[PDB]
Amino acid sequence: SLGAKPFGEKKFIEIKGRRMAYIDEGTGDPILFQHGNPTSSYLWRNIMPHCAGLGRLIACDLIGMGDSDKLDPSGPERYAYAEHRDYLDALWEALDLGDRVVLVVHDWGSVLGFDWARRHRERVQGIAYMEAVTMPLEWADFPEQDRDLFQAFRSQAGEELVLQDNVFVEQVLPGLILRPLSEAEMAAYREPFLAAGEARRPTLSWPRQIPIAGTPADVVAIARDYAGWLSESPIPKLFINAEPGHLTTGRIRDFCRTWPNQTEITVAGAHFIQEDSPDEIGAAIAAFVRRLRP
Ligand SMILES: [Ca+2]
Ligand SMILES: [Cl-]
Ligand SMILES: [Cl-]
Repeated sequence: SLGAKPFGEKKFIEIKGRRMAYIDEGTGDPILFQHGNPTSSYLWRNIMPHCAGLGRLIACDLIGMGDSDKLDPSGPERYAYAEHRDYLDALWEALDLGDRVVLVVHDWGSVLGFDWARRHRERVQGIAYMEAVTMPLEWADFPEQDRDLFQAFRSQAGEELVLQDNVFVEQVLPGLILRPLSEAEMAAYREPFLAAGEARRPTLSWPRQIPIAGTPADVVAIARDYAGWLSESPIPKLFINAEPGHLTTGRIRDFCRTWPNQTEITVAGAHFIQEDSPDEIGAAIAAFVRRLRP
């Protein structure tokens, strides 16, 4: 169902001298849920219950996000993709995931998850993805009404928009969910980001890292790498398409629809589709996992 209550209890682990927070419930092979910007493990709260008893249910808060520690000192050079990956790689190593992981990814969680999967192909049993970065982007893939705002994040105006005014959390997030959020739901999303300034840096560093029109060159290459790999990998896949959807439409959806061994369903939603169709998403992922783990 819908609901504002989180799934399980937050656990904490020391990684590269910082505390990272994660949910880890049940036993068996992991079903690993990865949020992106500006969200947290909370994004998956009404989806994870659908996988009850199908394995070990895990949702990690990225560094600087959810209940995970802020980097100190933070600044414009902090929270780049490479830095997030170092912390997540280390957390995933520490969680002892074994070699039959099912990944469930969204947004920046898809860039991180697709990259990890390419680098650890032998350990990946299945990949479920939605509203994901399926390949390097051009401004033309970028939803038309988002172009000016994201270009602004990727300019000097970004600090005032995000660090001062919390635009990603307060405007982009509800703007890309079709149903109205409750007070409690917004409270959960704004909590990691209540303080103006560097506390909000991850939500600004992320839009600056999106691989668009060749920049930044390092994230473009990582995305180019996994796009080529996924288009050839026989690993089973579940593509959860959205209507109207947002990011994974047009060219980049045309692209991910060429991926082998893929089941697709369509659900209602824009970008943060977890808030619009949690039960349909959860049911689809559960069915996917059941078939992978008969
Ligand atoms: Ca809305
Ligand atoms: Cl095993
Ligand atoms: Cl972003």
